[PDB]
Amino acid sequence: EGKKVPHGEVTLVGAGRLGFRTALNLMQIHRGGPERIKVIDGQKVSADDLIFRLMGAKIGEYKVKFIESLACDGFSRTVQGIPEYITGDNLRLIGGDVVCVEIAGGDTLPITTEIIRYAQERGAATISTMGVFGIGEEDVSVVDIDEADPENPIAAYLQAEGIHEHVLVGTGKLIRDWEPVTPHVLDRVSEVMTAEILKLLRGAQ
Ligand SMILES: Cc1c(O)nc(CC(=O)O)c(C)c1OP(=O)(O)OC[C@H]1O[C@@H](n2cnc3c(=O)[nH]c(N)nc32)[C@H](O)[C@@H]1O
Ligand SMILES: Nc1ncnc2c1ncn2[C@@H]1O[C@H](COP(=O)(O)OP(=O)(O)OP(=O)(O)O)[C@@H](O)[C@H]1O
Repeated sequence: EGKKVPHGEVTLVGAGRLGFRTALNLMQIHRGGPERIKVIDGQKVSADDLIFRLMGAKIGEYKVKFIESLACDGFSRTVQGIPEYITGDNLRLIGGDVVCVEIAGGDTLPITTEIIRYAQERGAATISTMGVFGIGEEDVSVVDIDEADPENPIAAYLQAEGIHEHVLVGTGKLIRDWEPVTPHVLDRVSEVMTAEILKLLRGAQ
């Protein structure tokens, strides 16, 4: 009878083991979700990326090309991938209604900060992680930036950098802690990550 639509553009900066799952969740959403999905990440599928290889990605393929490839010629929503790391130099790649940061490799916070500022300057809501380490059970929680635990390293850095109205998700277990990165945890983070993206997407109206 009365039929509803995808709206908005969502950028996912980072498309590794968590970013990929967020992409998958979003691509499967029906009667809503974003109309446009942008995935940005500079890295290739290697042997260790089982989650990609089980879906049939080849070693050597950029993660964002594999993901783009799943939106085959008849697919109704747009997925475009960009196989580049975000730097101070290519912030022109950051725009949309929601921007979601799920990156890892060294210290990611400076470039993240630059991402959240540039994106909120172009009126996008912003979201990212605060620790996705865990062995399986630990809780999945959500918080705004200015209510975040100040001992939490991410929240600390972003609050000191003067960031406001920024949504964070995580177990709160970190690089520092003993816990590794487990798939059930990345699934639950991803499920929650997606839901918070959707709230913020509705906010674009
Ligand atoms: C570090 C990390 C990872 O290995 N995997 C994933 C998922 C994936 O594979 O896609 C994410 C999201 C991730 O990032 P996380 O949310 O855990 O936090 C990243 C940032 O958070 C900071 N951070 C978090 N915990 C610590 C810590 O315990 N010590 C320090 N020095 N920095 C920390 C780091 O500087 C880093 O830039
Ligand atoms: N500056 C950046 N911009 C966009 N994506 C990034 C950036 N830095 C890291 N990433 C991506 O975030 C993802 C992190 O997830 P995961 O930990 O599974 O991957 P990774 O193999 O650790 O990658 P890396 O070797 O870059 O740390 C990676 O695919 C990585 O390419």
